[PDB]
Amino acid sequence: KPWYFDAIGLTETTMSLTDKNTPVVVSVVDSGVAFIGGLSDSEFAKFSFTQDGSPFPVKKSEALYIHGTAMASLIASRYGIYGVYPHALISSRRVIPDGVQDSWIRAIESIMSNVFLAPGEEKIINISGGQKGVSASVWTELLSRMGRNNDRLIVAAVGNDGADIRKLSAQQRIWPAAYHPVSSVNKKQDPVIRVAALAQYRKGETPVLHGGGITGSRFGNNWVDIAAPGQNITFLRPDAKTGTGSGTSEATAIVSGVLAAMTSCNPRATATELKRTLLESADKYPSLVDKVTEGRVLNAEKAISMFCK
Repeated sequence: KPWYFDAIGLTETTMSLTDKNTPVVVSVVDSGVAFIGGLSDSEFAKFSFTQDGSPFPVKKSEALYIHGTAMASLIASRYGIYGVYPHALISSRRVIPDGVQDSWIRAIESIMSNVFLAPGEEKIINISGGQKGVSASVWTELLSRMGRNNDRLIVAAVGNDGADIRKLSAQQRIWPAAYHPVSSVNKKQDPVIRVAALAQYRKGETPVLHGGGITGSRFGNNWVDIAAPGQNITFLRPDAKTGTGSGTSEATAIVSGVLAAMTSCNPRATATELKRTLLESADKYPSLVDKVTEGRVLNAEKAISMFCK
């Protein structure tokens, strides 16, 4: 399939361990999703948190026209693009462009208050981007509460431009990745998984973070939980053709697909257990410790095997 399948151990036997009979819906909190091509049969729901009231992506910007569809395709596309977990469905929550204020937060609050979601429906929440220029008070209240609930996970891109997150000011850091709990309890229940982007590699090769002043991965020990494939990534566009991108948006989508695959095996598992198994099962590279907490690199074979076994 794409290069990153073999690189992360997303093999046939790995996928055989998942339960396709258990519905898993990944939340895509983004610019809206076009359920076309390989995503034709992927829709669970779609929501608007934008000022136009529309759940569909708009042409205001080319990047924003395509972005939600791209991410959804990386998680779940059934043909054309090879989704990480093609059995998954997608719940699109459009928050950009022209979001209502705190649209990102409204999107998440909407999940959190919905008791009619079955276990495995919007348990894994993909945020391939987020809010900067953040009184991170509304975010911090919401995330610590979700942490206490111990039911859902937010997979959050650390952002692009290659900056060291430790040296950025609060206004430049991307939320919810910028959530930085300091109490023992809030760290232990932290529901955010912060994802950095790796350059192309083959299994056996030592990964490095994708670099560059434009699409290069942001980085920093204690501000990044895991790194995942994030270079030379092919994705779906709303007009049904493909594009190729690099960065943390793509890397985040891939991690969400792996978590989706795991959840199929026990959708009633705690957020803490899912997060722990993902992180514990990650390959640890001493060369990456400055860039990523414990030098963690996504290993889907081990994550899925451990959780599903």
